[PDB]
Amino acid sequence: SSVSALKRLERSQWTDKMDLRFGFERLKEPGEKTGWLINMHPTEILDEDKRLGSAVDYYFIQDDGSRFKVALPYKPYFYIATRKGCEREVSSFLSKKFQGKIAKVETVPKEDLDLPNHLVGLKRNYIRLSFHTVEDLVKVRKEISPAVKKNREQDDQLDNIVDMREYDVPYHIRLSIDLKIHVAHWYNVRYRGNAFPVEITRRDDLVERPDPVVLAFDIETTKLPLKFPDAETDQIMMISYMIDGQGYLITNREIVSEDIEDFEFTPKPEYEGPFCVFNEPDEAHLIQRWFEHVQETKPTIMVTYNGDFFDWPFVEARAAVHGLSMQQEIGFQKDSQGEYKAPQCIHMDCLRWVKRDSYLPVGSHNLKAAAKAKLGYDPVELDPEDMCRMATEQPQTLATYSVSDAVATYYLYMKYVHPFIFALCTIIPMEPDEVLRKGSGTLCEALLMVQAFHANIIFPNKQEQEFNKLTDDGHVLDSETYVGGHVEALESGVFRSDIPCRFRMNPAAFDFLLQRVEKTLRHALEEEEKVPVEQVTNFEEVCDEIKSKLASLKDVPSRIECPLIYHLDVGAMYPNIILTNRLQPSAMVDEATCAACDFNKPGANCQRKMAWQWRGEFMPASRSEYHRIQHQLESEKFPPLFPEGPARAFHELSREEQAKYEKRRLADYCRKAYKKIHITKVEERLTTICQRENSFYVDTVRAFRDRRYEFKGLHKVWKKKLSAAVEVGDAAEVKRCKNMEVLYDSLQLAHKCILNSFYGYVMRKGARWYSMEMAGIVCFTGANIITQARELIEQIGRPLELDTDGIWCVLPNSFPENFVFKTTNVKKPKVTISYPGAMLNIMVKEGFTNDQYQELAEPSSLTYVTRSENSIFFEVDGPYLAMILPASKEEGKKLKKRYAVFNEDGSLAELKGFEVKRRGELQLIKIFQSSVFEAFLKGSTLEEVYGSVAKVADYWLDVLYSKAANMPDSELFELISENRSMSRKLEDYGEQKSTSISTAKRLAEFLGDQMVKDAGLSCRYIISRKPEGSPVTERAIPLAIFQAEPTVRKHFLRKWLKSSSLQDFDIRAILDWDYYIERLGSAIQKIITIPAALQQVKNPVPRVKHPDWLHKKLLEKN
DNA sequence: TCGAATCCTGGATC
DNA sequence: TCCAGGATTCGA
Ligand code: SF4
Repeated sequence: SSVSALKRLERSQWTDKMDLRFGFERLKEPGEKTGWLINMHPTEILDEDKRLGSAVDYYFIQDDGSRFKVALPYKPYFYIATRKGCEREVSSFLSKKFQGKIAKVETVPKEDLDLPNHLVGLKRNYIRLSFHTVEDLVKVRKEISPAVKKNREQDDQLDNIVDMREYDVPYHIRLSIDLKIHVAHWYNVRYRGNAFPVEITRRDDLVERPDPVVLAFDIETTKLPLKFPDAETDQIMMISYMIDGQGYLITNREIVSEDIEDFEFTPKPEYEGPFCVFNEPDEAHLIQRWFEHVQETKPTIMVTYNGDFFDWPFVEARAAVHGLSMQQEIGFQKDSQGEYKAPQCIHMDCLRWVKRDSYLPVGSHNLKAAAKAKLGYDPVELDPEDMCRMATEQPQTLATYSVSDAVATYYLYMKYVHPFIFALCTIIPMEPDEVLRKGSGTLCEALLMVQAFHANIIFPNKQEQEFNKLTDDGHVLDSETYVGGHVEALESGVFRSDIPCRFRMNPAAFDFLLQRVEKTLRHALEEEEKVPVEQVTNFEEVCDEIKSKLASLKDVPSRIECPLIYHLDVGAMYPNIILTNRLQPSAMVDEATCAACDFNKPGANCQRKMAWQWRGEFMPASRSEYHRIQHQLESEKFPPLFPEGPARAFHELSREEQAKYEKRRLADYCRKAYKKIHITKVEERLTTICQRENSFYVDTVRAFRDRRYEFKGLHKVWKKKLSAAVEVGDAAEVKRCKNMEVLYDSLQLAHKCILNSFYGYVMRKGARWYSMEMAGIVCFTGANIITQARELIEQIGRPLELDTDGIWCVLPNSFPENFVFKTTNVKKPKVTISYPGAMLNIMVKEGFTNDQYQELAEPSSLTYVTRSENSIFFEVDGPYLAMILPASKEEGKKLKKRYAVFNEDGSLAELKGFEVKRRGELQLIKIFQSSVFEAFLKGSTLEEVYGSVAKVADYWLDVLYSKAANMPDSELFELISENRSMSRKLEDYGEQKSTSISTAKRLAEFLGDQMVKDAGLSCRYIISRKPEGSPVTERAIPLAIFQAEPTVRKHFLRKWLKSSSLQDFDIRAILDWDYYIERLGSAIQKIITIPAALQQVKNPVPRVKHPDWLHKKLLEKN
């Protein structure tokens, strides 16, 4: 171990060497300094006693370019419980047993959560242990844990030690929790000298923030035609990097036909950067010149795009050929988890953020689309085939293409990413790297621990999953879940602000509105506005108008009228529900606990109970039969992980094989023994939610809720101040106000994201605070509110669409919608209020409001308040110009969200369900889809809308029948092809056949075994016809064949069809034309014809026929 | 002959 | 990280 420690000291020395190369010279001198706490790492440090001890390492940057590092020693600890009266004796045992291997032992009382008679104020002991090094702590934990395990199986001296807690918190987190240290604040640090620890203090009077230098790059390489490049055999053609707004380019003049002149490029005036070209006589000197320039630049942050698959692996695999090592020059390296990470600068990557937090629709994640959407311009693309040749004949064009991804990457990172990561990281104590890479699961627990810590609460141990949980009746379960909410389209069609439609409204329904109007408007003012009604100058006038309009509604219960459209949305419903009932993961107490809580006395108001729906899924085997098969397994013998190891009795096996062996044998038992093997069961359970557990969780959510609204307020203020800076045009003020605006914008979004995360954690597998019932109560009662709204709205008018958290609906144009009250209050003389909002925000109030909120008055008194609180509110979006909602071809099928809607300005304001296509898609259908939406804006009434549609939709179906011979021949390939690409290598597929596999086979005879010989394949193909009735999987032929030499093309065409005598050989004859007509027929069916028939319009295309079921229904009804 | 139940493999921006 | 889509098997 001493040699291992010496190796760790060598690692330390090497890291100090690199930090010196990057100017992160350690602090040595007594004094105080101020700086920005950019990054931190763990490292172990030798003390003045020459004992190696664990430490953490903090990196700072000044307001100038100077930089420094400081290190803190701090001994980790973990807790063990005890049986009664053991603590002193057990302490003497441990200190005898582990002398020199534990540093200190201590007795501390703590707030348990599960201790009976909890809230009277009792608490239990724990023992704290302290260690010099994490190695020794690990080794002692490995020794200790089995002795607890044996006791839990029962549930010398070690038999008395019962439990242990917080044994697995990452060490570099621990410090930040204990010392309140957090990143991207300003800090002030003083070093007294080695006789003292460093003293470190947070600032909060400084808000202006420094700017780190930022660099990004991209790399362009050779490849061989029709395969992926080889890390060992391909070579580099050009490399380009953008830094602080200046572009640099380098290129391989041994490959490029001519050297490149320095030039300039800008897609939009925002994106300023020009470029400059270095040039070199050989490839190796490219990489040497790169590493020299980056060493001289010594930049702190380094942004790439998808740094896993390609770039760093490539530059590494072509370092060794010339004896280079970036792991010496820059000091980057791979790590056990697979990614690249480095001692002193942090590798950062937009793609993780795009995946995790963009909310862009699926399949738009491809770089060009994401850039276009966020940055608002179209970057241009060349086919990766053509680019390799183009190098030979027009270099300037290739350089002008390749440069673009530098600019796009740099500005994407700066404008969107860089405000977000640090701002969010101001709240949550991890490193800027982990918070970007981590999922939203672990992150929220990494916050929540802070609160649990300062409340002095001992953490629970991880909720490791059980195996084959037995049911209450003794059935073997396989799974459990809460019954979800659902989404469906209630009806389908097209709707517009200006085309007549029909309604029936129940004539008695409006009565239940008109008899409550005044109260409702009172609530609408007093609940939301909080302006006293005594300020209102015209309260009666508007109510009298509304009454008259509701009377006009009652006068004609069924009507022909133009429709409105609105979207009703319960913004952030789930957090509000959690705030509304005092749900806490600790507080869903069982009933048995109320056998002991001294507060459970007659007149107790504190019990509150709610119901949720649970799903079982279980096999039919009875409890005695599982034991009967166990008594068969008791005889059996199994091979261990290596058959060279001794064969194991069932006693010796690990659980993860036992469980599968018994489960499969019980399954094969049932498969014969019972007629059906899985039972699915729904059951309704009633749970009690303890109203008086410690409040810290809800107080956390409340704090975040209110802070978000404060920051949105300040963001609005600063956006106004920015508008004033734009008017004044003073660059200094523009700089200041824009930097404030972006700061608040980022911090506001960050709080939104974390607040949405607060729901998703509590269901996650293995989470520390886990409880199925937290999903149950909140989800079910949430869906229950939607049913109330649906039941209310369907009497007034048809609901079109029913979201997870909202509704789309029509209302009749005559229905009252929006009003202005007038008042004396100079703060707000007149106020606008929307009538559906008032209706919903009163209807929810009567049922949902909570009568049972409680809160503690004085810890020593145990006097408690009673209170009521509510925070569900509906919100109204609309109107919208037009809406389209397609329907699936099948009889009565259910759906998933698919719709579109349009703004009055003609923008496609929202769409959903029209995915960007997984696995690739034909171009023709793509153009058809985007084209047809253009038609719907035109037309007078129902017939004329389709009169517009048909005179565009016909245009393609004519082209396919005609073959449009006038069209240039290459465009058909552009118009019909598929680019489906595959990842395995041919022999990985085995004895199998598929369009891809058959393509892989047929292609090879063009050029040989090379394309099978190495991994992955990419191709383009079309469907052949003449071998009719063999399925399409066999009929595909690769496009490449057309380009081949005429006699070879003849030979293979005469082979691949089994065609004996063919004389005509061109795509016009050979295409399986009408297969693509079927592709068209199966599109145009679902978007147009079915909708048109569903609302009784003539079949809008003679060429296509209704699916037979629809025809038989339509003929029966007419 | 016709309808329902069960077990299986793939998905990642490429 | 499990949902969705097709093929196989059993009942009437
Ligand atoms: S229901 Fe009442 S008595 Fe029972 S644990 Fe909760 S607060 Fe205590």
